[PDB]
Amino acid sequence: MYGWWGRILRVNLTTGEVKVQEYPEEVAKKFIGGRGLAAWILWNEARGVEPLSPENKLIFAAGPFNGLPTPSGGKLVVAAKSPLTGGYGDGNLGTMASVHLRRAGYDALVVEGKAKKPVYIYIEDDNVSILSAEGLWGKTTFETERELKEIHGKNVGVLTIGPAGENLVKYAVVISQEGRAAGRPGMGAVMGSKKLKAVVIRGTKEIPVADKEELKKLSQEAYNEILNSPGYPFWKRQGTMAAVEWCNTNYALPTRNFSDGYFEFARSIDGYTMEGMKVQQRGCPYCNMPCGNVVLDAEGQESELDYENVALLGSNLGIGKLNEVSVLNRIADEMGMDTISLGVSIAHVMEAVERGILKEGPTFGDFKGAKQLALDIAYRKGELGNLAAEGVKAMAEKLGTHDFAMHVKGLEVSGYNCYIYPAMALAYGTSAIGAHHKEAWVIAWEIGTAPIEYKISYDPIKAQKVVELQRLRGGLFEMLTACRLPWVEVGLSLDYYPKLLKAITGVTYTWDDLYKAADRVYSLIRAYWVREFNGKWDRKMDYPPKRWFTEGLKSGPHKGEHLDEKKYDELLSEYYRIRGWDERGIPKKETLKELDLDFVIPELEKVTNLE
Amino acid sequence: MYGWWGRILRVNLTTGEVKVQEYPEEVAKKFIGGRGLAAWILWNEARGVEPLSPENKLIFAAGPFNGLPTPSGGKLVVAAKSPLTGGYGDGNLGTMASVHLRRAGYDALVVEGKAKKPVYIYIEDDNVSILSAEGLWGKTTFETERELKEIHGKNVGVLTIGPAGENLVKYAVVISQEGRAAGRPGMGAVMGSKKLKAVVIRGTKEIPVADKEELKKLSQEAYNEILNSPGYPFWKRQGTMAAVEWCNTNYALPTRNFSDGYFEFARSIDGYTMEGMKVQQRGCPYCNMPCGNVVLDAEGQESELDYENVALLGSNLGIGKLNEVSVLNRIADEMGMDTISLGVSIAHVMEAVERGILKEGPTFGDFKGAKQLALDIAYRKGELGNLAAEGVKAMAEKLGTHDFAMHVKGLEVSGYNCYIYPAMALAYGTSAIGAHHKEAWVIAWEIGTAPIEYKISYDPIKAQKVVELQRLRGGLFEMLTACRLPWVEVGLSLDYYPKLLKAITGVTYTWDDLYKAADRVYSLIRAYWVREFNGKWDRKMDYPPKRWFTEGLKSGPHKGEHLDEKKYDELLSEYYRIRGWDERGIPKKETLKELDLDFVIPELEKVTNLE
Ligand SMILES: O=C(O)CCCC(=O)O
Ligand SMILES: O=C(O)CCCC(=O)O
Ligand code: SF4
Ligand code: SF4
Ligand SMILES: [Ca+2]
Ligand SMILES: [Ca+2]
Repeated sequence: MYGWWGRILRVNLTTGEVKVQEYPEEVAKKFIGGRGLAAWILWNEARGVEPLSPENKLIFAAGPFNGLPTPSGGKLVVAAKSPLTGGYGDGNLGTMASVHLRRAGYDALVVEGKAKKPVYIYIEDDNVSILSAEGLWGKTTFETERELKEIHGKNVGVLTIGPAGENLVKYAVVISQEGRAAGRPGMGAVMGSKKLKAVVIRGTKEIPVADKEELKKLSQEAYNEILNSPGYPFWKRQGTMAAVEWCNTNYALPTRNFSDGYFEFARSIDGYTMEGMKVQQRGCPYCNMPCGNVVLDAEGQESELDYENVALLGSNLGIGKLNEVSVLNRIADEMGMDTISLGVSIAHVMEAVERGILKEGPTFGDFKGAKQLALDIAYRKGELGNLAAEGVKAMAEKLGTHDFAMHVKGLEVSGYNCYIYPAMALAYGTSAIGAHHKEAWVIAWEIGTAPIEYKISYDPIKAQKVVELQRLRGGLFEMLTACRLPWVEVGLSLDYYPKLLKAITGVTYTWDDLYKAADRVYSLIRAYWVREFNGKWDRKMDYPPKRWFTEGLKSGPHKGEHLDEKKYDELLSEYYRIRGWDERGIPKKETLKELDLDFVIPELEKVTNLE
Repeated sequence: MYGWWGRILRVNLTTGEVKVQEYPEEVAKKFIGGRGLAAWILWNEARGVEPLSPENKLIFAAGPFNGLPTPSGGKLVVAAKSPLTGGYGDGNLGTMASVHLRRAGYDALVVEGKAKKPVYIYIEDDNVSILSAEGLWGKTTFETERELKEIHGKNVGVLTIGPAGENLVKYAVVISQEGRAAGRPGMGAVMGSKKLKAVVIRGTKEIPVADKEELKKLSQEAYNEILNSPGYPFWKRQGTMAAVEWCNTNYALPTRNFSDGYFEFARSIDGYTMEGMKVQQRGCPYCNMPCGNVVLDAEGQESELDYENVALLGSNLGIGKLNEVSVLNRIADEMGMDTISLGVSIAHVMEAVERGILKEGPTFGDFKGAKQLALDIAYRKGELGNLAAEGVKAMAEKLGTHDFAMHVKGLEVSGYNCYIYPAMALAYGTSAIGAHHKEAWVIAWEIGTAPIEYKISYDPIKAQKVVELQRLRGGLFEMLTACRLPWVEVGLSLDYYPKLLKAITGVTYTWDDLYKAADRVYSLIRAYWVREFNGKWDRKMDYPPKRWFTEGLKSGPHKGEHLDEKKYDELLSEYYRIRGWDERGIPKKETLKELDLDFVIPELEKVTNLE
């Protein structure tokens, strides 16, 4: 067996039992890795479990690309049943832990149970142990990783959670190297519910490879294709930050709880303001086009900036100064919570406060009051902070404000306002983990321009586009698992991936093999959702926030414009038609059979009727 | 089996293998523990090994008294074939690591082999792992323990080495809780040769006790006896620091490399001075008469003072200010090196400079120069720091300065000058592990007074009092293992020890049983020494330094007075007669049998002729 090890590391924090599970090579070929392997595990071992209970499974999954020198192939998926959405959840993050876990001899690490006291998992090749992390509990993500490296060395990958993960904030995440995050859907809350403060990994093994020479040829070429791409220079300069100006110009910039797609102070928080505030640039393992742009915030501290971070904590909050948005950004990072869901919950609170619904709380443009709430959420302090720490869906039900609750399936909407973008909106509505642009960032295509550098329409081909993209971004790249930006941003030929896959594993994968493998994962995940919800499911699940229907842009040539229900409903049906799902968004027995997901039928039939 | 677990933890740094060896109940009954158990182990497992080679065994041996609430019973022994002496070496220190080791289900821990990189041993009950310490190597013992506690919490026992151990300074020791130390013969240099930086222990298990009620009552009774003894108030004030004045009053205070027994500036480095420089008081686990007195040094740094540290690093160096001696004290502690051997090796250099044998180096009184040499020794900087790091015996061989080399068997002499004290001289000459006062601090009885508050004679009864003292100090107390000071200083009845042992292990030990056990340990160790010295051995190995025979006190009414070789030789013969040894200091066959050491005879018989 090449590329894959065929081994999964298992740790039971309740019994302290540690073992290695071997899985069949055909499971490897079938799901490839990352989100593929993660969905397989959660389907079998996370049936009906309470998201914050010890029975839920915290999965750290890499793919055949990880552990090896591959173009930006230092990513890693973190999956578990989501405490926020209640369905399947996962996220991705770059980290040397990805490299170590795999050189250590594992394709994945599954964690179950819950320790009696704060602990952290230590892995050094075959030497794996559960140690006390009692002295760490309470410390930021930055400090925890720092102290751990001060004991074990620099040659390690470290995953940690901040006070927000410990306090179980629904959108808490897992951090690494003061900047990389993963698990918007509560993966950090799960890691916290298990009394797991961190994971430290070091691996020195040689990962078996089918064609060593071709792996080197391909990698060198792909690396050089990046270096020589026309978009490399501007990418190096602004990274994902270039989307601020791009979204504003196109009215896709979330402003004041997505009330508008235009922000008057966008200049004071864009890639050009960022550029003049930069003091350092970091990146993920094996990446030659780093985009972890570090600036200094209004308090002299370092903040690693990303577009979604700034849009959600900046324009979305009505804050027009980047060094102040940078302060909030850093907090989210050390407290260990999702910048996106955190910004949407705060933005939600500001609107509600302004509407007279909430009596105490910050308003838009209120940096200080926003900074106090971000911290109050991190430590669940007081009534207001504890509520917002539950997310907008939960918060909405309590405050009775479904009106301006920007989420889909329970996950807060990303940094793209879609009042006039059917495809991107469909993208958000159909995301396998909930509202996210992860799997399908189609607004760029739908518009015709890209940050690296209009008449609405619900054309059926858009649903086809959203599906093709999801195969690549929500499928291939999440199973490899490598970075999509090289391809997305600087245009690296995708033809490199099936070839690298064949060089590493020895197995030929055609593009159809991949779309199928990708579609298999999408349906299995959709099935997991349905089963967990006990059959209570239908198309509305796949609907975008209702605000994009009842109101429209508040300024610009498209003022007043929004999305149309009837036409969106058809776009979706078309989507379901392509995927092979009924008008409830549930996969059909024929489709599941097609994708080798037969074993899923008996389980779903017990909760609803299949077609 | 009660009291003892009959279990020994084995860690092989080389192969990483970790197991638990079960040892008989007669072996426990026979050797009781601590030093007893360590000698049995070293005899069998460290046969012909290089003290600094991977084959050497690093032992952390506890005893029936450890892990349980026994009066000042938080001690622990550290043993291994000595790098400085080449014979059996060991030390003792008070540390929570003594309690936690036993509460984890082990009587002792035996490290063997050598890690391929800086590592530390982690123990939490049955969970034992060899972790990376690459980020710790190079840091002071103080910093190492603080950092590990910041990770695993305060509720643990940590044992560490400083750069002196790391660099293999021959008199390198193991440190704990900033101040507590063990292993003068270079236990720290053995820990370092294994690339072992520390040991973190935590125990929660409940130890099997034959009579739980008796143990309680006996202990409650022992503590009160301590609390009410007349010497308690003063002991709380000066600890062992009261020995400076008393030693100066008796011409026993080592001054300028043992050149004299009186120091004109003894007052500014005495217990009353210390008393007015005290900012904190610490102690070992389970002791109600703490004696770790903390002063602020010349540099404002906390320093834990003990008589021996101040005597060999102060008056012995000719340094008369206590805040300056404390500085050298702290350095010893944080670098991980025995204050005694460090001070004697330095004084030796100082005397060597003054006499012009050495062209460079500090002189008596030169604090700045002594501090620099001390730091140069720990880091082995320069020809001088390097030579001095070898100890006076080796240094002397190099400089040809055998005349003022204050050691016996390679181990440097303690803080008691014996120009006119035949018993104490015999104590140093026969100390099992080489020159030390641990096993026989007879000088107080020989004078008729003690610090807690003269005619030279060689009465053969002096050889008896030494053996008697050794049975208790170098035996019982190193086997239990508990602190001897509550008995020595405040006078707690020695009758609690046989009853407590009985209440713990269930066995009834009579004082003759104990005297026999201690004697077994003594003949075994001598056996070890002779065997490892390849039969090359004679009575001179038990002789005190030449200086005390060919020179005398330089001041006071005893001016000019010294020791008579002939009359000492006679005292040694009485010692050998009592112990049942030949005129060569080697145990006699009938003696070995008598002590159940028959298995020693065939082995020694291979290197010399027995009697
Ligand atoms: O700006 C973003 O958040 C998305 C970057 C492009 C991509 O999602 O691949
Ligand atoms: O002052 C010392 O160093 C010795 C204290 C008494 C003893 O050794 O038991
Ligand atoms: S492009 Fe950015 S996110 Fe992707 S691997 Fe490189 S540094 Fe990481
Ligand atoms: S008397 Fe001193 S050395 Fe003995 S146990 Fe107490 S604090 Fe420790
Ligand atoms: Ca980031
Ligand atoms: Ca001390």
